[PDB]
Amino acid sequence: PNYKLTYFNMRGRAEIIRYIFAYLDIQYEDHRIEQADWPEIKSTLPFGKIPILEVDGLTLHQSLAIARYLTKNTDLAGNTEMEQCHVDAIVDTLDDFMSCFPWAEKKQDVKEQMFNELLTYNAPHLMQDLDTYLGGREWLIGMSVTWADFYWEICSTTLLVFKPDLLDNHPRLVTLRKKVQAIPAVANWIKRRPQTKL
Amino acid sequence: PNYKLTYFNMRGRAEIIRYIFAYLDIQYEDHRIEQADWPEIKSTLPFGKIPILEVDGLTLHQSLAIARYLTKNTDLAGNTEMEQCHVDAIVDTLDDFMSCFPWAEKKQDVKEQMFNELLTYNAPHLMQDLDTYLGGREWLIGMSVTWADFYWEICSTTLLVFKPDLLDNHPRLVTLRKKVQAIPAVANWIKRRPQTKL
Ligand SMILES: N[C@@H](CCC(=O)N[C@@H](CS)C(=O)NCC(=O)O)C(=O)O
Ligand SMILES: N[C@@H](CCC(=O)N[C@@H](CS)C(=O)NCC(=O)O)C(=O)O
Ligand SMILES: [Ca+2]
Repeated sequence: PNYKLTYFNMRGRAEIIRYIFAYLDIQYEDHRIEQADWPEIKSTLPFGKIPILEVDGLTLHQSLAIARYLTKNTDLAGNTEMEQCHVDAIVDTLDDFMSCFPWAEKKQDVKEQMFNELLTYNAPHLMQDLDTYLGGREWLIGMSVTWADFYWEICSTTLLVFKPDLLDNHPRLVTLRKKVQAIPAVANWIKRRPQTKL
Repeated sequence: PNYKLTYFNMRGRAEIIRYIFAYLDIQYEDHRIEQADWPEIKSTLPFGKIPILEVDGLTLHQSLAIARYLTKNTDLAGNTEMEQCHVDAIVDTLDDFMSCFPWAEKKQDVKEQMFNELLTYNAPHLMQDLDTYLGGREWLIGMSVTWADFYWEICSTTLLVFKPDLLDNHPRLVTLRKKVQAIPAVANWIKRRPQTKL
């Protein structure tokens, strides 16, 4: 299918889709817009947010809805309906946390206050729950990689930008990150993707 | 299978699951805990959050992941892969807005203020996008009801508590609510469920 992904020039919420495309070896147009041209584009979107994915002329929105759409019927979805639920739940737990950060907050003091609060108090709790959830298993769900593992690596990458010691008490969570980055298709994407802070 | 839903005594984030069980005529244990129970209950949750749904001894978490699990292979899921994605997208768009509210804010003054600002300055834009999206169609996605419709009725019910005139400019969104509330199984649940503010 003819795929065109539109988002800002950063990993952000579109990265999970980019990882899926890479892993599945699916060609697509990685359209990155400049803030200057956002106002215009925004007015043409049903819900005015990005990323959006155009599939054979049909527009889809919501990054995780799109990610699920692309992984259905693939080895990244989960081996059973229950496991598929586990995958969706891990992704939503991660999304919930990342969404707690005031990324668009212009008030620097208010922004820095919340970032520090989330990173200092909340993050450690989440890392502990994830570590316990993972246990000694290779991947978060089942016996093989799922897009939930992808999302973990993606979300943790951004968290580490602000809190480098985030995983110092969780070697198992570090190893999971490396296991994902070691996947040939993923490693290739990470090596060629635009280098952006977020 | 045996089902046990655990949540507080309120509609909140568990209601979408309760609607699905009602619609599908599936028996389940609707376990409602008291605040005093929280410390003990929380110790058993994978990520310290509710609702959770126990299925034959195994725990599922994240309300929407659970809702998606319960509707798979049912008439509430969406008729095509594309429509299933639209259902997911609308649900996430609604969930995104609901999550903007400071439900746990201790200071009532600041909480009330933020609520009023969100319902006055932001809600209108979302209401218009949803109305435009629905157009003159009977349901949000496809030609029959989906859980996205259930989620609309559920979220709007709570929003209307704080902003009674929320839908005065959108009669079509009110009609959608009524149609969902008119579904026999749903109507019966709405009439018998514990009456709570949220
Ligand atoms: N939960 C949505 C988030 C949509 C969202 O807020 N996107 C941001 C970019 S990270 C954007 O569109 N912001 C520009 C704006 O709101 O005008 C998703 O996962 O796609
Ligand atoms: N996005 C999650 C949210 C889970 C959530 O935050 N649940 C709240 C109750 S509405 C809770 O467990 N809060 C306890 C806490 O924040 O410690 C869902 O839909 O299940
Ligand atoms: Ca979400």
